[PDB]
Amino acid sequence: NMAIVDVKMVSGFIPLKPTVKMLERSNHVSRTEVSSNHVLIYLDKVSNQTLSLFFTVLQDVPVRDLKPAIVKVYDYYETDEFAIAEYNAPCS
Ligand SMILES: *[C@@H]1O[C@H](CO)[C@@H](O)[C@H](O)[C@H]1NC(C)=O
Repeated sequence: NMAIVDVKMVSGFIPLKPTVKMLERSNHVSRTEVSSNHVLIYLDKVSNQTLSLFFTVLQDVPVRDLKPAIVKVYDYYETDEFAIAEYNAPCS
């Protein structure tokens, strides 16, 4: 019935408050938070129709080459059934 989404960041960059704040105030979002660059968006309930999420991540450390970070999505009840999906940076 319920679910949670994790997002590990590449090298070292975080987002701003008017983009993190704007996520909790939308359909299916319980809490938006970041635990040591793991940008977790706490989803409310699971649904068949597609739901899109978005925000701006500001580049701090410009020492870059080619590393795509991970995305996780496991339900709040049974954490064994999830789906991985690595995303690459816009420059890499
Ligand atoms: C989701 O999909 C199933 C069929 O795949 C459907 O029976 C159901 O009504 C849909 N919605 C919910 C809330 O389960």
